[PDB]
Amino acid sequence: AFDSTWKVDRSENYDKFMEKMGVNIVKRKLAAHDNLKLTITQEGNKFTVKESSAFRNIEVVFELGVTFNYNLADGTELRGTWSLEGNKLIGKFKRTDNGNELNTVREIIGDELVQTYVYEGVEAKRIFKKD
Ligand SMILES: O=C(c1ccccc1)c1ccc2n1CC[C@H]2C(=O)O
Repeated sequence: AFDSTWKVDRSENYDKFMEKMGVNIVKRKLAAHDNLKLTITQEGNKFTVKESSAFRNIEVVFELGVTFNYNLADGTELRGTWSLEGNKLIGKFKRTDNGNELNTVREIIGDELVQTYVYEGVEAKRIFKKD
């Protein structure tokens, strides 16, 4: 049951990614965790991501077996991949600065989701909740 409206509750080391990856604050303001909306619209071998925020907006399509894209000179650029194994999804990114590796594993911890991301020395976790 991935396809649905997802609203992040709490986060851990999220700021960590903002520094090591150099993620802007203006965009991170609501994307940090407090006011971040992560939408899931699984479509075939690709999942649509609709992000909702106060004034800012974000979105990124996903495809099992394809690279991630988040190039933003205004904030940061991260390119990786995304794949799902059974009931678990493992996304990834890579910084253009020096091709830094970034890993993310989202598991279904019952009625909630426990996210764990890592990026060269920077590992950030994130507990999820639904609207
Ligand atoms: O959606 C983003 C984003 C990243 C860079 C620029 C613009 C948006 C995001 C925030 C936080 C995170 N992402 C991607 C997965 C997770 C992480 O990095 O670990």
